[PDB]
Amino acid sequence: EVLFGIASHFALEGAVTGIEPYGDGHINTTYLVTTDGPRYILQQMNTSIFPDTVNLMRNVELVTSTLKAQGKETLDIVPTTSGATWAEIDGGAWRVYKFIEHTVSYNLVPNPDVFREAGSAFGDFQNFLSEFDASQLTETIAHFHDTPHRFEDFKAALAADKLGRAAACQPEIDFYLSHADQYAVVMDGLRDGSIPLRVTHNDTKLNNILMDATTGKARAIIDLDTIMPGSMLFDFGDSIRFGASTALEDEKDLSKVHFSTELFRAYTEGFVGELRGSITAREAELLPFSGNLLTMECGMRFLADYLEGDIYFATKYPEHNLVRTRTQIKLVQEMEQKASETRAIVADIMEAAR
Repeated sequence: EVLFGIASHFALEGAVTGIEPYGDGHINTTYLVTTDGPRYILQQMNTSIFPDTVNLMRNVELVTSTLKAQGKETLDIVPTTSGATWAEIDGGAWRVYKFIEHTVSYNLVPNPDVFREAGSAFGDFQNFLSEFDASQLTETIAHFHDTPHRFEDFKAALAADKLGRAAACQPEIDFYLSHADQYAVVMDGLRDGSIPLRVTHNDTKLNNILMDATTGKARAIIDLDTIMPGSMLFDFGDSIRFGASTALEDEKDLSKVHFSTELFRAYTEGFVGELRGSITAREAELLPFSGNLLTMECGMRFLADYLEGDIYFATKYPEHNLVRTRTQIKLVQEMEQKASETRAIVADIMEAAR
């Protein structure tokens, strides 16, 4: 009823004939708009998590404009009748994207072939943003993949030990404390130039990768809300984290959790295969370690939350964040033990892409 009124705020190119809820997404509230013609995505943005709508949308407008300029499929913002990229409607923030037709998306990594395609999709994304000045982008979530900053947060949670949970998870604590010298590797490289500042997506889960409904080839990267400056190692590393595991983040059975070199190679094949002309030598040699770093970063965040009474991630039971942190530890250790195999894989893929 009011959804129709909202829709009237935007310069749609067909008469609206329907509006209903759409998607698996958690953070935004998404609606599908049917018209006598093209279809649209209408979103009410999360203003609690993303209070600075102007900066968020500016980031999106900059990145999507650059991709469109080059003829790349991306989120196409449908302006308001007054020409803005989003509209304020009763304290609520709303925006419209053209509906990307004829796609499918995956929730979990179904096999290596689809993972390789995820890799190519983000390698492509990076390739065509290779000349975009990433420093124009504002840091929508401060210090998001600044691992030394996360570790400080973790040490604060540990020192406070408000629930007295520390006593129950010393080996997990000691794991994070003992890896302290490794957390600053990529931030240091960004600061001293050895690592290129690039666009980072920061939510590289497959449900944000649209692939063609018929060919299964990557079509577009969506959900651009967490676009920020950073290293592409932050995105690659996190994709490895969740995607190259044989199990879920919260798998209780640790014998069921492994770092798969087969998935690592697949993602790397697609990614480097699209990014070979741009990726630096420093970046390439840090590909395997980026997996370590972002898994440790995610792992310490889970443990910090457990120690803080689970105030950041949703939980379903009391030891949930602890079970999550333990999968991340198990994965990092297998990453450390397979460093030989992973360095070889990268070197081989780097020459194959030539």
